[PDB]
Amino acid sequence: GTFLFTSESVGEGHPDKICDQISDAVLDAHLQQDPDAKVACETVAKTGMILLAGEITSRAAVDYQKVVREAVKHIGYDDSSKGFDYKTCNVLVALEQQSPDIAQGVHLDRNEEDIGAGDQGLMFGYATDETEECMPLTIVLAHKLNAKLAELRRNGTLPWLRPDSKTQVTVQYMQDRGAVLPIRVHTIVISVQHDEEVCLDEMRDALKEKVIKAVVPAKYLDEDTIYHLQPSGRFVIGGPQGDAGLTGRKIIVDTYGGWGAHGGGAFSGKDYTKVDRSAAYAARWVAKSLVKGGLCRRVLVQVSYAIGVSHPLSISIFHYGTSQKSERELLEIVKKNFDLRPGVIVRDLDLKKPIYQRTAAYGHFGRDSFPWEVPKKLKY
Amino acid sequence: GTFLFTSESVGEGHPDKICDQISDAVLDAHLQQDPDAKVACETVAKTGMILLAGEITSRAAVDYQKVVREAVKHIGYDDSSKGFDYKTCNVLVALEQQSPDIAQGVHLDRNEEDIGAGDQGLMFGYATDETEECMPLTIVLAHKLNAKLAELRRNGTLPWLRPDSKTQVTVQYMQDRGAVLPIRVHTIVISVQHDEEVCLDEMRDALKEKVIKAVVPAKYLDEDTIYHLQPSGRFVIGGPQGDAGLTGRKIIVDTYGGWGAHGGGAFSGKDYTKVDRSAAYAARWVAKSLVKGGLCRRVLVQVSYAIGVSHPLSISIFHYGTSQKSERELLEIVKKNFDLRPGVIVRDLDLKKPIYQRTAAYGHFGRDSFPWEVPKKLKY
Ligand SMILES: C[S@@+](CC[C@H](N)C(=O)[O-])C[C@H]1O[C@@H](n2cnc3c(N)ncnc32)[C@H](O)[C@@H]1O
Ligand SMILES: C[S@@+](CC[C@H](N)C(=O)[O-])C[C@H]1O[C@@H](n2cnc3c(N)ncnc32)[C@H](O)[C@@H]1O
Ligand SMILES: COc1nc(-c2ccccc2)c2cc(Cl)ccc2n1
Ligand SMILES: COc1nc(-c2ccccc2)c2cc(Cl)ccc2n1
Repeated sequence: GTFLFTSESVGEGHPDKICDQISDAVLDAHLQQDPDAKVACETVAKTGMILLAGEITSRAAVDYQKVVREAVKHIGYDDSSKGFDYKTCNVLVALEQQSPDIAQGVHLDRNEEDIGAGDQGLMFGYATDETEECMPLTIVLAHKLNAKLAELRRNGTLPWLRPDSKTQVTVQYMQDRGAVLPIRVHTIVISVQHDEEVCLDEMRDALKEKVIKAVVPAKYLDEDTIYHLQPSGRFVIGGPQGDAGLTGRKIIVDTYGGWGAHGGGAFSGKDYTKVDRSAAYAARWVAKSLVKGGLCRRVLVQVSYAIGVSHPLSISIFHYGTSQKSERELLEIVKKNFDLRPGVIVRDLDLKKPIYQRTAAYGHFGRDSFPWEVPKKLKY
Repeated sequence: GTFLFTSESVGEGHPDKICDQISDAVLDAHLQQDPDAKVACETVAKTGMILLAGEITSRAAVDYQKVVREAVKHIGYDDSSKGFDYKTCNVLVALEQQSPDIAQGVHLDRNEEDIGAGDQGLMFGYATDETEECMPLTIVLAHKLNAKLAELRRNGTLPWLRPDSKTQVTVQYMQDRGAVLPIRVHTIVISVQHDEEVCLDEMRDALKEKVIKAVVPAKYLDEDTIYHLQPSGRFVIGGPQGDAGLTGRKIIVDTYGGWGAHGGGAFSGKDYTKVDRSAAYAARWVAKSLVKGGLCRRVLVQVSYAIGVSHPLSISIFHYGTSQKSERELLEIVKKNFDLRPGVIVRDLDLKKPIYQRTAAYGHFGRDSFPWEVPKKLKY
């Protein structure tokens, strides 16, 4: 009855994640001045370049050069020896106003509660009781391994570390009446960019002793656990120099690590009218509310929208057999407790607040008691 | 016991899909001259611009301006009245060689069968017996609605159509011992870019009569079916002018429309050593082989890799309760029948062949008897 499952995460300096953080730094800069800014900011990163491309209609006066460079500085790319430098990189801007055809069909002359979805699409929310934060253990451990690397880099413990990293965790689970129970860690992968001076054996020993052992409980690790530490053997070239990054290329890292489902929409660089983000956050909120409310142990929620229409086109619930209530009954509880119009979600989840850059690394879910992580008390 | 499920698709002129097709046109151009080209081509599209960013090491001599412009011409953006023109757009190239650190860790001095995975990651394959092509009905119908729009545009039936479109289909299903049975179409959305002269009522009537009725069997449509046709009310501005596109931003449209699972990796612009593509194609091949082989009615396959390591780190099978065999037994059949090393998948699926641009619109699965769509006869 056991099986393996794998999830990955990436560090703050992974080039796709750099793009997500810059896109959300731009969004936050606009929201600080104009809470009703319409933002759809994509970022591309390659050797020496940050390009912003997209559509913004806002009353804010934003200094893109400063916002971009400050986000790159925060990540840690501050010298050409690291392959990228916020002080000296090229920042190119190809931003236009939001299409007037979209604006007229979505929000112009609309009451805020009755604003239309900013696009069509489908979105999922997921929650599992296998961890207190209601997230899959595989993804939680993968994120914590990247956060540990960043901590040891920033505190000077492992000064050879650079910001670009990837991790991957394979857990052996037991099936339990639809719920899943973690047994042990089967395999861990860590790849991290490093300086030219450190040797492979020093890195592998540090990754095991100072990173894995500092994150993964010893009860999950045994003589059979497989470790792939710096498996490529050399990772000096990294960040955008090693691989082009784009916003919205880590959507599974951002969500549930392969568990649940995904509707395809990226989160970063988008204001609340883009249901790709707001409805995915609301769906997580619903799923977590169902699990923390004791209605099920594991649950998947789907919602969908049409551009210009406020109410969802569909809502579906899948409880994996982990509820005594039928899926039809859970759907009725959801419909009685939640209003998934984007103009209502914005109020419930305070989505005009400029906290988005905080979401753009280490996953959008299962952390920091964001509004979508605080369960709603259900009435039924 | 019924539920709703929604999937979407996009047209050839949707800006993200333009990027996927250009990335795969570049890949195919290199493979035509150098079957061992190492390609990681990302494309960005915004008003008047195609930018190529990424890493290519190849012996081919490729004219990027010609390859890009020919792909845009094929899509149909050939005049400034349509918002984009292959003849006059800007084509910018920011392509470098593949990182030597990656090359040495993945393929340099390696026997082809024993080449390492080009990155870490997780990938899923999925198959369902609900259609002959073993794909979810929601996604099949959504893709066919975009293909119909392109057909009617190209044959001059609806000369007001432009290349950028999106569709979305909600189906009401019945649960059947883990398998799913389509009952009826609950909701359809169609949004398509159009000329300045056609009125909304003419478009809505044509979308219902000439598009939906030409694609969706009447048995699925009834008096209760909801139609959202041109729901924004106006879609003259479109293509990259309306919304920035990027490669690998339609990964759910490319795969299973929300069904199954996704590991996060994009397909387009990558050669076979990038397991994001080759292992996802092999996982589809495994899943389809299990369903067509009569071992299950519905199945999800996960595989994962570490950069530089040839064999998968994990393989998992989930049959939704649709097999008499346990998941452990199906996993043993898979392990006896398939070799999921990338240097073996390349041979089985003929992945050096330049057919990739054909995959980059209307989904990578369930069409045209590509090698990953031809089931393997299983021995057990
Ligand atoms: C391996 S690269 C992707 C493939 C690459 N575009 C190519 O040209 O082959 C993907 C991610 O892996 C990481 N990476 C880059 N260079 C690496 C190296 N030498 N060893 C391990 N991981 C590396 C970085 O996080 C990078 O964004
Ligand atoms: C609605 S746009 C995304 C949001 C946009 N970036 C913004 O600035 O609000 C996403 C996709 O919807 C389609 N689209 C663009 N303009 C549209 C319109 N006026 N009505 C309906 N769909 C539209 C195109 O396929 C486009 O790529
Ligand atoms: C026990 O639940 C469960 N769920 C899944 C699952 C994961 C993601 C999306 C949908 C289902 C699963 C997947 C594999 Cl490959 C193997 C065993 C599994 N067991
Ligand atoms: C009967 O199978 C099934 N599967 C799913 C499912 C879809 C994608 C990924 C994993 C599971 C499902 C999802 C919803 Cl929201 C509602 C009912 C459902 N029924």
